[PDB]
Amino acid sequence: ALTSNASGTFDGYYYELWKDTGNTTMTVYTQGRFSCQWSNINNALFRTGKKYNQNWQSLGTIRITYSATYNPNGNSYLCIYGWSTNPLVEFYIVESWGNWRPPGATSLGQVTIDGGTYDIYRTTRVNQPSIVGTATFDQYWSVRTSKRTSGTVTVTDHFRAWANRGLNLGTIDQITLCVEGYQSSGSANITQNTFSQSS
Repeated sequence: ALTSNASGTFDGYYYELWKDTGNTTMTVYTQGRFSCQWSNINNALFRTGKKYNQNWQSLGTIRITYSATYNPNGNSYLCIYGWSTNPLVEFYIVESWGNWRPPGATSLGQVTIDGGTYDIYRTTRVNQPSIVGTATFDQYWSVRTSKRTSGTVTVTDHFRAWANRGLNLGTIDQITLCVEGYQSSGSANITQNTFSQSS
């Protein structure tokens, strides 16, 4: 299994274990499935998905049908997670979480997507880790009003919802199903992470 920062591809899916400090373990299976557990960490992320390198406006419709056994014991998120470049943006579509509903910022409004209600948020990170090294960038968020651990997320619908509220994206680097933890412990087993892209 993976226990230190690592990334790669398996069965057609990009995978990555990232953490600053702490005990982490991740096992990647076929079809984007993966298991992970963490403890004594500061910040850790476990994820599998697809890379794109394409402007979000031309991706058409991207839907992710996922299923997960999610058992955080503290601060944590189960989410769709990815990056954009030009501008550099780290984005989240939070489906479930631990003891704290993220992200601790002013809501920019609510929208209904895939049958669920989500609050939209913008946050900023100064000199933090990123896909291109230490950098300062914004984060865009869609956070469900209630927890869900299985279903379908029309990622491009969130992109549009964000765009309509002034949160602009550029070239999408990657889109993934991710389990994040913050100063907590927990375990999770992603049993389905299917991508569908049509125009």
